[PDB]
Order: sequence, then structure tokens, then C-alpha cells
Amino acid sequence: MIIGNCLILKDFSSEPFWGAVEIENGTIKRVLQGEVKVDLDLSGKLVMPALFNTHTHAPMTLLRGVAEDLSFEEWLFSKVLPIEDRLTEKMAYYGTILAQMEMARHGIAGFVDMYFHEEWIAKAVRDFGMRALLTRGLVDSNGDDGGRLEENLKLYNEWNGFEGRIFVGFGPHSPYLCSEEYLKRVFDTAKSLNAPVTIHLYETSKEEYDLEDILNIGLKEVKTIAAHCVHLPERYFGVLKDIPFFVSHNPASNLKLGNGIAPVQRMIEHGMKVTLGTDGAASNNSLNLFFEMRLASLLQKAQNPRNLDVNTCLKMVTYDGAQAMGFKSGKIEEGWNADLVVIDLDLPEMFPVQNIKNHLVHAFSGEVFATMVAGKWIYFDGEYPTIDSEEVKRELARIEKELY
Ligand code: MET
Ligand code: NI
Repeated sequence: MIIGNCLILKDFSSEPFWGAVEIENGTIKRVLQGEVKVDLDLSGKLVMPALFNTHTHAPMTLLRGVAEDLSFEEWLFSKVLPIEDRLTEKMAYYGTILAQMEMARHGIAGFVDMYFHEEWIAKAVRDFGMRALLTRGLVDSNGDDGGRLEENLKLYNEWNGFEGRIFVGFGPHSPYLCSEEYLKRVFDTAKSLNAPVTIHLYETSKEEYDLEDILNIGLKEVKTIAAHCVHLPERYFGVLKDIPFFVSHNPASNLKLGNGIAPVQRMIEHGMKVTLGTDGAASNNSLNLFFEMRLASLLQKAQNPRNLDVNTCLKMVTYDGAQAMGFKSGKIEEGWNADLVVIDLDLPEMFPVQNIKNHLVHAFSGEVFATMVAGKWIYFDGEYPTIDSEEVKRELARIEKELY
């Protein structure tokens, strides 16, 4: 398939140019320049790499707006846990379909998940069309995890590598909900299976433990997506630079739950790899990485207007996120995955046209025209070609009545 006759943004460091993109077998066969014969004329629009959300809890879309004006401890143990106790397998599936509907409308091609009923979340990802690194949330009590690691292993056995779109990793919740012995066991397991780990790290100010413990259990040799890192001591930035450590910056959630602002600019200046995540819809309420990216840029600029430039922001939301997830995406080049997004330039916020890249970060509404993954359209002009919208909406309505 050849889509083009419009502006093309190869990557975060490139300039938009008029051309087209030829896709075959889910990959980019070649990038054409200028006036060329195309199958799909997208004149008046922009084609760029798709985005990658490095932190979420997909089914939480079913809890959007249920836990407001609460501190973290109240949010989790008072409001969220009781409701999650009623969240069924069927609900996990549809909640994930809903999460993908929302994320796809914002140009997201893949996401990293940490939750339960992960097999049904995987089925939803399979059916909808996105890519994903799925992990099971792990917590324990003196080594007893109620079978959570076992469930994560079942998930791995059945879904890791599925269609080159789904990968499986391990999701220890945090260094405080996981005992030291158990966290070590989780890392040993991930290391043995050469699988990634994702965890909430230094999200709250109460977390004052030393990172040496985790640095000696496998953090150096296991690809780890560390969400938040708001209170991560700067003395560790240097050692985290040359290891497969990816920060997942969740600005909205960090503010909403009163945790603060992560020192992203300093982390980047130290050579650390940083990506963007949304967290769940109950503590952000939106699953929009454009919003997340923009907010991130603004928060760092509070200290210095030169912080987080446009190219760096675009790099984090596309290439860096794909890198964290282990996918050859984030750039429109030959041999790379056909994960692309189309943005309408015929909008007030996209003028002057000579500043398109800047608008993507500081003005763009966030609503894309279309999203493609593996060469397939998962969102196009307000519609979801891979699912039965009416059916899904009816099921979601029944779920709201059933859950609440
Ligand atoms: C993000 S899932 C965290 C663990 C979950 N609360 C459980 O009890 O399994
Ligand atoms: Ni989270």
C-alpha cells in the first residue's frame, strides 16, 4: 500500500517533506519523495511515526473518574482495590478494547501494561490490533504472592511473541509492595527468560530506600521500564545511563496524586533514557500521549524555558518508547515497522504551517486523523475498522450497570 502526496516526518530530528510511504507485509518498503502515484492521497495532512505509551493499566478505563480528590494511599486502598475486586475477565477485555479505542485516537500504536486478567487484556490487544508489552502486577507478603508470578508465567508461555505485536514481561508493583526477597526472585525470573521488568519506582516521597539493593539483583542486566522516578536520587543518574533502564515519565498522574514533578531534564542531561506513560485512567483519566508529552515539556520549562525542546519531546514519545518496548518503530525508514499516524494540518492550531513540529508539541489538540500498526488501520477518520463499535459500546454500557 502506498500512502502519500502529503507532508512526511521521518523522525524526531527530521524536517517535514512532501512525499509518500510504501508499506508491505507490515513494514516500510521505501520512502518516496515528491509527487508520486499513491493508493491513498492524504494531501493536506501529515504522516509521522506512531506513539508508544510506556505505562498504563488498561482496564482502568472502567474506573475513569471514580477516585478523585484523594491522596495516593486513599486512592489505592480505599477506592480502587474494592472496585478491582469486582472487575471480571470479560470486563478486562472490554476495558482494554476501550483503552485502545482512546489511545488509537491519539496516535498510540503500542503500550506497556501492568495489571491482572492479563490473558483477556492480551485477547483484546490481539483483536484490536495494537502492539503491547504486557505484564502481570506482582505483590507479595513474605514471599507469598497468591500465585501472581505463576499467572505472569502462564501469560508469557501463551502470549510472548504473538504476531510480533505482543511481548510479555514481569510487573512487580514497587519496591515497597514487593519484599526484597520476592523482588529478587522476580528479577531472577525475568533475567532467566530474557524478559523485561516494569515497576513503579520512587513514585512517592515516602520512598527513601537505596537503589543499590535493586542494582545488585539484576537491574543492570534486565531491561527495566521504571515508571515515575519522581523521587529518584540524582546520585544514581550516572549509573543508570549505561544500562537498559528506561524511565516512564507519567506527568499527569504525578501531579494528580500529589507526588510532584520528576526531574526529567536532569535525567536526560545525564544520558538517561526517558519515555512517556499515561498510567491508568483513574489517576489521569485520559490516555493521550500527546497531552502527556506537552505537559512534560511545560513542567520542565517551569525551571528553564529551554528545557525539553520539541525534538526531544517527539523522540521520547516515538522512538524511545518503541525502544523501551523492544519494537523496531519510531522512524519512517526502510525495514522499520509500519506503525504510523496521520494528523490533519487543516486545523487552526496547526498554523503557521512553517512551524508544524512545534505545533505537534505545544498546540496540537491530540486528536489524530488515523493510526496504523503493522500496516493495518486501527483508527481512521473517527472509526475503528478492527472492531464492532456498536457491539463494544453496548457491552460497555452493560458493564457500567454491572460494575456500579
Ligand atoms: C497493577 S496490578 C497490582 C496488583 C493487584 N492490586 C492485585 O491484587 O493483583
Ligand atoms: Ni501505575
